[PDB]
Amino acid sequence: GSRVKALEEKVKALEEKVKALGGGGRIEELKKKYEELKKKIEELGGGGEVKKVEEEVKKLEEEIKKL
Repeated sequence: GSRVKALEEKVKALEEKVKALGGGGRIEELKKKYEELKKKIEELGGGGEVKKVEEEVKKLEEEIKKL
């Protein structure tokens, strides 16, 4: 998993930015969704699904901008 594992590394790095953006009912809920993201990459065995994971996380940060 030289490509899948790396994917997991980028997702967590973003996680730190979420907790640093604020701290409340909106901020706390946003990060919870992020946890789900980490679990999926772990399940990723090897294929063209890694691309789908990168797109989903992109949405999470987008919400951060709205707030």
